[PDB]
Amino acid sequence: LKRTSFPKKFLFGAGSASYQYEGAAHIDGRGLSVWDVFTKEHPEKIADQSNGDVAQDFYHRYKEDIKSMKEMGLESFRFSISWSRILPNGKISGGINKLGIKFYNNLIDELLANGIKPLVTIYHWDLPQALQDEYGGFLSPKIVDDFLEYANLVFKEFGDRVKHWATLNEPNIMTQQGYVFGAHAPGRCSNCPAGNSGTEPYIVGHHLLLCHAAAFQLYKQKYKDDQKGIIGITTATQMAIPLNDNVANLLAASRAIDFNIGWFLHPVVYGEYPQTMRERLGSRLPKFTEKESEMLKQSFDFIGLNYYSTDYAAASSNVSYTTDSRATLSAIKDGVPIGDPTFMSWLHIYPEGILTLLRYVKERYNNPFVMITENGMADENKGSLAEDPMALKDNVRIRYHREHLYYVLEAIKEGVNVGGYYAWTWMDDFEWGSGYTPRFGLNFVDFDNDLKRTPKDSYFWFKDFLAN
Repeated sequence: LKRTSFPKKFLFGAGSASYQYEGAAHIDGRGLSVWDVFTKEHPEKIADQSNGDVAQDFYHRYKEDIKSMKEMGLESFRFSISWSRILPNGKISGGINKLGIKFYNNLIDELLANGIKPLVTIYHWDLPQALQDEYGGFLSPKIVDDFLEYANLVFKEFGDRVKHWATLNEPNIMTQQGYVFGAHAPGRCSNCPAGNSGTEPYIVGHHLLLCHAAAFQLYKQKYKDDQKGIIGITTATQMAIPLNDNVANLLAASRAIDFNIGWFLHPVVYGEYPQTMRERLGSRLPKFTEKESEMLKQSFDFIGLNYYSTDYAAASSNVSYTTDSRATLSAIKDGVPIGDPTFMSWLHIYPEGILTLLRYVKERYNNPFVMITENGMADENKGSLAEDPMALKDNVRIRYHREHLYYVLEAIKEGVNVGGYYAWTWMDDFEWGSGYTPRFGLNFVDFDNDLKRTPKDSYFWFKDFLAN
């Protein structure tokens, strides 16, 4: 495969998120996020009882990393802004942390100095704890005005240089894990000290979409004419295919797609929830005003798709999101995995499924401009480079990226409007509930050797790929 086989305007990048990368969590005026609290106060929910206090210390070492990015030939770099680093209490009334602004200014100036276009995710799950304490964060409509003022500050201070934005990253996972399974911050579920897995997800999702629409409309009306950038939304797009060709399994696949992918994509393309969510949930699903519906319809310049794997969907043989779809997912059919299993239980290697996703999005949503904002896989963390000499020989990762890009190039030949691909992830990082147990990086991070970065074989494959 060769980069010259892709459109010249197509963006090739690698991605990062604030809490997963930065460290310096309690220095330089940064306020607590719900993830500081979640990792510190629920270590039993983190596979290795770890946190993001230090991560890979990107906050201090970004200059060295960006040099390694330029050497690989990276076109774009995706990174997220820590709300609580710039606004310690989440509110403009709480004061703007100048050292936080300084850090993002330095990061951005460093990327552009090295010829790398920033793609900035405004919100990648690190909500200020002060907002969760004040009104339960995304459980309240008050989040929208606090999100608006945050988005406004971000556009005003960085938008002169930043020309590519995502409002949100994977609000579906953020809502599912945060408020259905309580496996992610803020750890609410219907075992959880508080929550309702049947009601709270649909409220949280509602307020996320209202935040998205308010940030989009603000960018359109106040900043787009001057700054000439673009703004979209990234969602998690695990694909579903029917277990078989039984009409019930065809509809189960449709219902799992509507409940996971369509949940946020339907409002942003058409201005309404998927009708199968309205049919199932009645009053548990909040209703958009005519105004809101107008603000949401085509509230994007692009849609970010985060594609890792596909499952089989079958029709389903104390209300919760989990059972609301009337569908069962599995990666196995007649005791045969959909693709090679990897360290992550939910990640089978099924590169065909990314074309299936891109075809579905094309046909369902009238071929909107999309980017793959995440795609990659993880090897198990087996310790230091000395403990794991084979960590660098990531032939499986190399195969994963190669076959997925083959199918993205197929997508382009079929007139799908895909214009970006961002690897997950630049360097081994903090992976939420999994802690540092999964290594997703093109770069190895030796957490026992002063966070030394060693390029994996995948780095050199991407170097060759981008050069030709």
